[PDB]
Amino acid sequence: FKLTIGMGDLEMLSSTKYPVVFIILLVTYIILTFVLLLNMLIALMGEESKHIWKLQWATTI
Amino acid sequence: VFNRPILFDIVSRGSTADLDGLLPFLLTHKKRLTDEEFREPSTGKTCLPKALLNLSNGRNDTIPVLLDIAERTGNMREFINSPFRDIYYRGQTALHIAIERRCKHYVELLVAQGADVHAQARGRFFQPKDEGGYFYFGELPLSLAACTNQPHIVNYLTENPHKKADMRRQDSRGNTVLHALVAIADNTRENTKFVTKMYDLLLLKCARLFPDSNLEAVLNNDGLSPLMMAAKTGKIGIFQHIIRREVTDEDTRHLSRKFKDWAYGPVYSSLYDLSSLDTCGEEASVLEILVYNSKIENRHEMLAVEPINELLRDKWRKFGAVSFYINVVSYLCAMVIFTLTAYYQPLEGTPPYPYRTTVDYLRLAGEVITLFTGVLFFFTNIKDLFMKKCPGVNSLFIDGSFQLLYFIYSVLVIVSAALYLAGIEAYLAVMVFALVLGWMNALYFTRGLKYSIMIQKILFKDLFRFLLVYLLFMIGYASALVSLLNPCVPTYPSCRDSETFSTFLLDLFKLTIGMGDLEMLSSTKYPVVFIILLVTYIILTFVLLLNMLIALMGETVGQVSKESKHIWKLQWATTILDIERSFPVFLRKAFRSGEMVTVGKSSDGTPDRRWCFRVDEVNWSHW
Amino acid sequence: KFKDWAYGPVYSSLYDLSSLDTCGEEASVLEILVYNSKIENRHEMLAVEPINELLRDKWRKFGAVSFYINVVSYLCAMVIFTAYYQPLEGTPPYPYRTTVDYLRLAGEVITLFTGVLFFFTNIKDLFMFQLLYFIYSVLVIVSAALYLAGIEAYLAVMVFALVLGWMNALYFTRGLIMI
Amino acid sequence: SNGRNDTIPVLLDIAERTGNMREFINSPFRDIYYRGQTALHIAIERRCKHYVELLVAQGADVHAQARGRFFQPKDEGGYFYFGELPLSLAACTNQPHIVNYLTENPHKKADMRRQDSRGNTVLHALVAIADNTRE
Ligand SMILES: N#Cc1ccc(O[C@H]2CN(S(=O)(=O)c3ccc(Cl)cn3)C[C@@]2(O)CN)cc1F
Repeated sequence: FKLTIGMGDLEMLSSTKYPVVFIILLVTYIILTFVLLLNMLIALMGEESKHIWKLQWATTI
Repeated sequence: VFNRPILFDIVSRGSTADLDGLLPFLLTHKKRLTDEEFREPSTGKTCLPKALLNLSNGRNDTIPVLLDIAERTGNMREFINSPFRDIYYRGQTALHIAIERRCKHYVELLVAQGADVHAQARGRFFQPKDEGGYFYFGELPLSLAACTNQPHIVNYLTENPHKKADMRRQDSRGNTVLHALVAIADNTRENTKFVTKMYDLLLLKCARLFPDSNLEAVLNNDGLSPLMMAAKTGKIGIFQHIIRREVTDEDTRHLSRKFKDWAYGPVYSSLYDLSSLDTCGEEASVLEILVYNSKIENRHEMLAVEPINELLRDKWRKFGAVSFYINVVSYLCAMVIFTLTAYYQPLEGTPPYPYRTTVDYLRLAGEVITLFTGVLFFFTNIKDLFMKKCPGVNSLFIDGSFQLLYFIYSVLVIVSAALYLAGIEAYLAVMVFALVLGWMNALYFTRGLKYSIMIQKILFKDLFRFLLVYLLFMIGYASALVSLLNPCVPTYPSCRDSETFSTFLLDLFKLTIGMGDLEMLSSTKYPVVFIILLVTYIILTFVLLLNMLIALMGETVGQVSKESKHIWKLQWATTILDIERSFPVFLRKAFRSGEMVTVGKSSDGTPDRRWCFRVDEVNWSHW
Repeated sequence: KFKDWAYGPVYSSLYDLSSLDTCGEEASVLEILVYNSKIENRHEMLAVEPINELLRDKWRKFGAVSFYINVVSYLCAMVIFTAYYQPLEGTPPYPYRTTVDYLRLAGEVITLFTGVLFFFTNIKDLFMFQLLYFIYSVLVIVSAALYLAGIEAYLAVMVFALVLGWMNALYFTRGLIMI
Repeated sequence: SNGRNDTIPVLLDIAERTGNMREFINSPFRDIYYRGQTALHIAIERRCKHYVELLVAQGADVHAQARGRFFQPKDEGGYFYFGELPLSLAACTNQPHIVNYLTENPHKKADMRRQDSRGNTVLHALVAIADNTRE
């Protein structure tokens, strides 16, 4: 979990018996996590052009 | 007096003046116009085709005199017949030319003596463009008239006292006139207009005469019906017109495939036929060809016709959704068992052969379930080779790449089991990779949804391609950088060893994240180029990551794209048909979509027993 | 634009190629259109009947085969470029006696042949993009000269000689979203 | 068929002779899908002016409720909803002549203010059926 932010220290890769495949399985982990986190943001925080500026503003009145 | 060049020139001139008088010379010398030493040795063509090709102003008086000469010489049966021994015109006859020049007078005149209306144009010029030709129209004079917009010529060839060409006649490939009409039609308005017009004309005319099964039901050498070949070749217009065929004539009612069950209020039902659209095994079906073997450029628009889309929806609602949910839950449970086995697998020393424990027996059960799944996937992938398979499936998004990933998972699980049984310790390393690939393959079951929008917008193939590019780039660049390190004494830090590549890649992975150390910079003996190489590596890594980021942004900003939706429908249909094909014949009969109905009557009062699919519509426009 | 033959649903035509494409003994239109031309409108011209089909026919005849042989040979040469497996210990002029030692040796020879091949190919143009291919080559010859001379500082330039080789290989997807 | 059939006048002619006129034209379909559809509903929905004219000339019934399952909106699991009154059916199916005649007729007229089984009057049915298409 700390690897996602980068706070945690990555000394665990020195313990695996197969660093050649652990590193491959960790790079894909980072890419998958970043894509999966970016998708929900672009799906929710993003969202036709003035539909929101009309409806959400008329709601306040 | 007259030689082959002389006669050919005088007949090409289109003047029946100098030729007159050859009769005594030809008859006293005992010669015939079809003699080997009298026609062209290369082509074999006679003078009559020379006159026909050199036709001017639509008429030439030399041909009547030429046929008169032929009848005096006693060669008329063989005169109007010319199996060109060229490697390009193997069978082109005088009638082929006469129809090819759009002349009604000559197409009447040549058949007025009754020569032939069934010549096979088997030459390499009259072959389909796929097989190295220029124009394919079947191999019949009637097919030639039908394929080049000659309604009057077809009508004359049908009802003529001399000799008529039966519409059921088949070419060298077994294709009939309907098959040729399908084969000529490209998806354009002006073409498809008269193609469909003359298709219906020929179907009605062949239904009137010879009151038996319609000509549309005849099969060529490989069994393809005209509708079947229309779907296979990728022709939207003819296919769509065949589906929505309605004939109001009382005699010819069995030719229709869309009925008018009940018009009740402003909701209008329809009764589409389903004889060739869905069959329970014991027949070829148009849907399986449309999904599996068809011209990919317009495979999506063909699926959006009135019966096919609702047929797929009905199959879904009936059994497809239930079977797909069962499959996905079974797959998820299997890979949950796989994850539990991988995590609880012992790792000490030799592979953990000594189970002798109920917990270890449960672990063995999980392992054997995993091996069963792997061998099942491998056998299903291999068995396809003896079935519908072998497309250009290397990056296709039509389940031709997910099958490749399943093949990889299966073969790698098998090799993991082999290494586990052979004492190789790397069985765990390969097994974890197999587990990861299986969990990513679990995205296969995202085809049952269109949340859903952002799931569909992201494509796994784009992500996997970038992932595989990035991993190879990192490994290849680390291999280059580790070369610069001076050999021996430490191994990874401040030195190089034969094993140091396994640990050096960790430094690059940490440094591209932002947690790396510049310790290896002093390791190399030549830092001046090492720093430049490291900077270039970081710049290219950032370029790759951000290029993938803009790829995602552009792919997800649109929401619904023109093509990103047709592809989803294609995968959904492929999944539905793959589920259907896994059921037995009787089970498919039980789940046969549509309802049995007697659409109408036929000869001898026999009811028309056709499976049909209702598609109701509402329209407040026509009363 | 000739009109050789025509029959209903076919209308053959015969386009001239006197100036559009000239092999050797004349100037050509397509070379000027692609190389020395106004860049802002270089795609409007390529939407004509003969030139597009001319390029497609050239591809179908030989372009696909030549490009697919070239890309595979270049990738194979890059993969062989043995840099990881160069002799760690010993003097840079390491003799070859072991059957496995000489195995790599070959690879070095074929890489040197590729380097001199591109060097001569680019020089033939200079004596009668391509800028990278020139520096793509001369570094290989320099490393080979350093290897045969005895200077230990050959590996540092040898690796960078064909690390740029991968960027050269990147030109195959763009003409030798976007990159 | 063909917009005219001569069997209906003869059937009605036999009907008055049989002495069952008030009961003969009454068909409360007991099917689960047609709970309420009568002769007037069928005649109106077929958009035939002459037959409905003749039918209401004797005034059998003009207040039947089409409470069956078929005559329900798509939400409830039906195919066509127009309310439950024959007047609502005539107004929904674009029959100004049928509504006009059914309102100002000598024999008997239907109450236009009447609510259906769901409380909707004819105007609510007209609003419910009117999708956002120009035609
Ligand atoms: N329920 C269910 C279901 C059945 C078949 C299927 O996939 C078909 C595509 N392939 S597959 O990717 O290799 C593949 C995927 C999943 C599985 Cl369990 C085995 N094989 C071959 C295939 O036609 C099967 N003969 C997908 C499903 F969801």
